[PDB]
Amino acid sequence: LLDNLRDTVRKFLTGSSSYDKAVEDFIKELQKSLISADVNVKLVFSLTNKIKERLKNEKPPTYIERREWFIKIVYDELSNLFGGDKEPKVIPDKIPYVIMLVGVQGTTAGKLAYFYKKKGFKVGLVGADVYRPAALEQLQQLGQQIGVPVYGEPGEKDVVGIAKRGVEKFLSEKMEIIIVDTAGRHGYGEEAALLEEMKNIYEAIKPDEVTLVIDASIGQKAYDLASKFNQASKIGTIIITKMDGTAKGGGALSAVAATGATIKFIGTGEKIDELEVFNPRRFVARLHHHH
Repeated sequence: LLDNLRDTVRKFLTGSSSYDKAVEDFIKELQKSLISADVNVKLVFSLTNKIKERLKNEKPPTYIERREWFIKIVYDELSNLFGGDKEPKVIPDKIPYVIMLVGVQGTTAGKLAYFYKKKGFKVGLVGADVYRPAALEQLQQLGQQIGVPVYGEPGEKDVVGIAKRGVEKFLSEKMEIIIVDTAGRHGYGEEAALLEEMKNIYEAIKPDEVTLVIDASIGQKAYDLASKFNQASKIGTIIITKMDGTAKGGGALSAVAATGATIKFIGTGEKIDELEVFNPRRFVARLHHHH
């Protein structure tokens, strides 16, 4: 989406036709690209109308070209569409810190532990995603690869029992950050039951933070789950993964941003270090035409 917007911006800036037509052409392409990115049409409509409004009430400051000013407003609103200028708190000031990852069926846990280990923390991983049999093995592999301890119980399906014993074990070893990987028995469209199912695990572990992992490929359909999730607790955060393996990342981000939830990290690639702290302003700044 942003890479495509980059070319649209370029065509706009290289003053080809009349200003008015240039703007019209640009807005149509923006609308089309956003639609293609699975952004809710209502959000697309509101975004372009807000851009057009600001453009009529805010003349360019002196010395600033009209076309440069237009784009500046476009970048500002794109950032807003994704949540606005906001830098999340990624370094906990409470040790030990227990993070419970949750989400629908279908690396993030390993990436998160890697992120914190690189920051100098003593991390412990708990593999409590029993539904997926390969999950535990995979986790143990990531853990071995990054030098982070992984607790797990082969064949065990009592997710709550695993999480409790795992957290208890790491708390005893005086780990600083403990990440519990869990999944869920439901998918998108069954949010009510999904969240319900989360409660039991949460009560047994009493995590300091609950992080809902969302695959960017779900696009705008992530709205319902994110909305109910964020209202469900005061300690909830979200991670959007596989942003590069889909064209619907814009829809997922905008859908989640529409709930006001805190998107702390975004998963870019499949590599262990491909997890970045997310800030809509910085996310949108990557494609600025002046660098």
